[PDB]
Amino acid sequence: RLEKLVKFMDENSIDRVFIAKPVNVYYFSGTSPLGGGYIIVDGDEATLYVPELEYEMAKEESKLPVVKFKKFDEIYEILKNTETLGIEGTLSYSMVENFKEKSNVKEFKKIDDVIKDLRIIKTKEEIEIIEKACEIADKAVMAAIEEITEGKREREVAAKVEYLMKMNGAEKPAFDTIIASGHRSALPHGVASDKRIERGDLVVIDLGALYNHYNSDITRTIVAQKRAVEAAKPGMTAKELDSIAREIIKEYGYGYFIHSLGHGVGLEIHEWPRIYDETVLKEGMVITIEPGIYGGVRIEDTVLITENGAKRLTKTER
Amino acid sequence: LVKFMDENSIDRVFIAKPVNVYYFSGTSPLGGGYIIVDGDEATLYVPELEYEMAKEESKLPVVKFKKFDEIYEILKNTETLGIEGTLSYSMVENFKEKSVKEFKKIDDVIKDLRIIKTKEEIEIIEKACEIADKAVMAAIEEITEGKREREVAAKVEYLMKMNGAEKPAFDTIIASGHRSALPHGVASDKRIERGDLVVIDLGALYNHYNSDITRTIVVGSPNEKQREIYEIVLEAQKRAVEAAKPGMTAKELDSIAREIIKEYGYGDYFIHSLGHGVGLEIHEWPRISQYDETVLKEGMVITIEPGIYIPKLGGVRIEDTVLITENGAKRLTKTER
Ligand SMILES: [Zn+2]
Ligand SMILES: [Zn+2]
Ligand SMILES: [Zn+2]
Ligand SMILES: [Zn+2]
Repeated sequence: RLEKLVKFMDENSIDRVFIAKPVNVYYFSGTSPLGGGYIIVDGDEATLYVPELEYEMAKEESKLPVVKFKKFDEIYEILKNTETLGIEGTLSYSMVENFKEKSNVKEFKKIDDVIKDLRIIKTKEEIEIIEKACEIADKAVMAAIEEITEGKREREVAAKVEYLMKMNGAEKPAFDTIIASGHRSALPHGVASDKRIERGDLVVIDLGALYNHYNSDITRTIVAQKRAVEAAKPGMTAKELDSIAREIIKEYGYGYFIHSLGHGVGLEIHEWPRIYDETVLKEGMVITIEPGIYGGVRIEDTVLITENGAKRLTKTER
Repeated sequence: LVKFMDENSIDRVFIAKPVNVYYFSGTSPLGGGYIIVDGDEATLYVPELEYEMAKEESKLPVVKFKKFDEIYEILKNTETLGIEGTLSYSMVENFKEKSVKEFKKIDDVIKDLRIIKTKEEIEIIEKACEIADKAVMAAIEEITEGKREREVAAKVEYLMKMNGAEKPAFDTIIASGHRSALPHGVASDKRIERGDLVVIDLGALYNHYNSDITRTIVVGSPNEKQREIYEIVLEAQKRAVEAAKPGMTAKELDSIAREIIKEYGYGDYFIHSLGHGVGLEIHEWPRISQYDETVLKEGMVITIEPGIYIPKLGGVRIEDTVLITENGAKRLTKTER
């Protein structure tokens, strides 16, 4: 929503805004050019700037007016003498310095707050896409379980599962597929390796699908989470949600629960909010719920916050 | 880097980009590795649960942290902090508030080091290119009428991983028909039709190093214009590869291919640079373009990839990964053009 961006620009005294992060360029333009895409909001509205190699593709996809540049150096001329330039916190130091030296920009203000507030609430159209990515992720996890046998390498299972996801319409995996067996299960971010699975080992299967620009996330462990999903009644804070699962684990005597309970999922695999965080959970928010004890066990579902509750978008047996 | 720091009055350096962390430490921590150079001594900082693995592999002293916010304390009151140009605005502002009175770029020395590949580096790129070669051959054999572009990409990416690659170097391009007119036409749901030009652009990431190859085919027999454009791109590509040598600038190399395509009347349709550097990243220094004048030197690894793109009709691109040797250039990708 560009209307909310302009409204943010108005009450923070920002003249022009520059957006360069591919995910945010998509969110506001409807297209994401691989070789570079850049939005400038000049007061009232926005336009998409692309290199000539991306012009044709951006033209058929963008809801915004598209103009091509031969040199990136052209953008410094259009933003010349901007008093306050609204930028993403992720914008590189190089680019900031270039705006100061070549465009004579006088001050910079972080536009992160409005992008966070916009992207944190997913529309019905966004939820439909995420549900489809979750369906692909469901199929992939089931395929992984059927493929895990004696002597099989973690990476080989990962490859077949990622092949399955793409054959089912996913652009690519949402992240490096985690398949961790034996002592590797004790590691949370244990990306699949050359190590061979033996009988009696705990195999943590963690994967996601990127489908039509939206992500999914699922973890199953083969050889506490239910209560957290059941408790998420909007109006609740993110910390209070984390408290539920962490309390059960602490009550059993494993309070090993080293990472957070979850994270937001959308155009990126890890986004707002985190489940230290005290954001008020609202309907339309798409989050992850993943408790773990580290031997290693992790159970994770992508969950949608609905009116008076939360529902699982990933549907695989726990 | 230490020499750069002393010359530019840089008290401490902070390196955060994973590829640069790997380049200086010899290890790539799965969570978040960070290098802090204090004068003459470089130290690798890793999350507590990545300490063991980092200690086994790193060529630098390793110190663990529980939280990232500990880094702000270790760079307590450094006047001038040397940073990468890729470092985010948020992080620079964090160093201002939590820790720093001045910031200076260290990009020049990183570029100067990484642009020249060691013999060990070229060996890994060679294997990456062999995998990519096998993938493009598989792609060509896989492409038939009615096949979804994405399905072709799925198969060849699977084959790459089975051949030892960590993952594809970038999102595989299988661009057919009207899609071949788009240089970055990542494989889509589009079904390949008879008479389609099909651009196959892929690469492998193998043991931290990248490869890059493009081949173009026609489904069925090529028509007059398809053959016409193809031969011009082929000529441009061949003549550039033969001309690439030390002493020559990137601009001069780009010009070799650009002048040929312009000669045939397709100058307006060669809508990108001739190529780019390849190493720890798929796109690296130098850029082989009219705007880049870096002198090519021995040990540089670049691509040479001219193209002609006519919208709604299609396009042709042919790309090789090429090493700059003592007296010329050596093709690292070997499949027929
Ligand atoms: Zn996960
Ligand atoms: Zn997750
Ligand atoms: Zn290339
Ligand atoms: Zn390529």
